[PDB]
Amino acid sequence: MAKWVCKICGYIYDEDAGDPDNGISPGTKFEELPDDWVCPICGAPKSEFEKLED
Repeated sequence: MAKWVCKICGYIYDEDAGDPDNGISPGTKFEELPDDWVCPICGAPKSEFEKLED
């Protein structure tokens, strides 16, 4: 699945891994994350992520 980078800190949201410690099971697409989900490292909102693809 896709990877998304936080433009603030460099954390990678990997859809294959999810974010289970913050309530997100593996295989959750970025677009399916709750509107209130934030970067687990720096707290950046979803707006600050960019998908890693051309």
